[PDB]
Amino acid sequence: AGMSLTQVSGPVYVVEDNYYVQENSMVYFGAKGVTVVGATWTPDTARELHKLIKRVSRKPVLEVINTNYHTDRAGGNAYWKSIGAKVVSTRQTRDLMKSDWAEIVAFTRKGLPEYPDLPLVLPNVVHDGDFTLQEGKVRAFYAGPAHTPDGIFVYFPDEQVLYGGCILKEKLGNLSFADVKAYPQTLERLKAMKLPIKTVIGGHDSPLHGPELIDHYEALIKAAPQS
Ligand SMILES: CC(C)OP(=O)(OC(C)C)c1ccccc1CS
Ligand SMILES: [Zn+2]
Repeated sequence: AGMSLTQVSGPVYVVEDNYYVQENSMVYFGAKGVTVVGATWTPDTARELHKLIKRVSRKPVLEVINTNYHTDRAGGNAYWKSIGAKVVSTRQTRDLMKSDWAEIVAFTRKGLPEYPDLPLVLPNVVHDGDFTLQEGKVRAFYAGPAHTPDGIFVYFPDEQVLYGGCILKEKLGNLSFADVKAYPQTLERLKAMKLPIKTVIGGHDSPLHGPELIDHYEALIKAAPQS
């Protein structure tokens, strides 16, 4: 299918969004409603994700997290706002989105001319620090710059699942916005937290991995240009 929504553990599901360049996002089915982690590429892909959600749960979509300011993590925002879901980010992500959205949409369309010229849609719930959702069962945090300056991690402690959005993946991927020397330092700050991790969900390529995806990407970026 163009998009799939599949249980990884308990209430934690992975979205494989095969539109444009494959991106993987998360959904958490909680007691009061649904939390989406990663808005998906466009308002249309967001609507496609919502369709899949409605086949699983009648509970409201409460909030959607933009794990960075880029089009693959925030492009769906217009749709999520339109259904009354909160759009959530750090302040840093929101500030970078305000200043740089036009630039990232242009960059996206250079690679994907078919991609729409999306107007800016900013988060309406902005956090100054780390934050949690779903009674502490979805835990968002900043550990430094990597693929972008602002990208955050989201950890699901009950299921021992870590999502890093665009940070963790199988191939080097986009380095155009990356802090190549800081990237492994961020990955080491992450590992030093000693979070119990059974599963890492990569944000591109095939999603399902163990904790070693962190080490895999770390080794790749330490050999990359500008390392
Ligand atoms: C700004 C966007 C999100 O990144 P991107 O230019 O998207 C291309 C146009 C598909 C891109 C390029 C190469 C590898 C991965 C990605 C996604 S992080
Ligand atoms: Zn990405």
